[PDB]
Amino acid sequence: KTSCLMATGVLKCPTDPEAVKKVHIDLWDAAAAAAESDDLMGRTWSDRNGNFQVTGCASDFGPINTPDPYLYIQHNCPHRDSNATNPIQIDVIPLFLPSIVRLGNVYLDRYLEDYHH
Amino acid sequence: KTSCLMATGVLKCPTDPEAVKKVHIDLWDAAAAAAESDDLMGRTWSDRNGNFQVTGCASDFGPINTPDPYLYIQHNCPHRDSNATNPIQIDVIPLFLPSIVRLGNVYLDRYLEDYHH
Repeated sequence: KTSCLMATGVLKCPTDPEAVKKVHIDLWDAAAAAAESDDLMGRTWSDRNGNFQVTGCASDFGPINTPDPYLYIQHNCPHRDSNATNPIQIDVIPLFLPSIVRLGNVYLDRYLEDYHH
Repeated sequence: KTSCLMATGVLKCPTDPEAVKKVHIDLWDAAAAAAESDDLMGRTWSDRNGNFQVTGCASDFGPINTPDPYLYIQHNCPHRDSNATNPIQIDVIPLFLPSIVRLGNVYLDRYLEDYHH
């Protein structure tokens, strides 16, 4: 049994709008990681407007056999306070095709920790 | 300088129409391979209708600094004569965004060698 996921969105970088373009985005499966299998479900790069869509499938086995999808975003958008450009991990709800995950505007100049703490 | 490519199409498998679904497709850069760098530009999986689109960027350096894109298709479509299910490599024209490569119907039950020879 294999389940597939599609995530879409539009990258925003208010601190440097050029940094929304040509951004490397990976859809990876933490369950596959636990199994030491290829965990890269899908890979895309954002376009000139910051748009992206990435679709991947996963088939897991053993104790953890439900796919656990994440987005890994490597980018050069300077964080608004610190000018950090740290990779951003998005926790993707476990919602599989025919369902599609539309993330909307994805901001690269602010991190989850900023607010959480 | 980085150039990006998008390839789209619809997988067909006349010998087993189920085999168009959930097919792993990689967009890779032979120039990056020559440089021993990550050569995987993009990765997608076909949907329930066999549709796919994959977008990737590449930035090459050294003697071979023009990206040289290919599609690697791993699938279970039985070849019409032999029942082979060998991976299919598509030679992608060096045509980069804003240009998009629309491949149309991509048949998985017949190989380039069949005719060529």
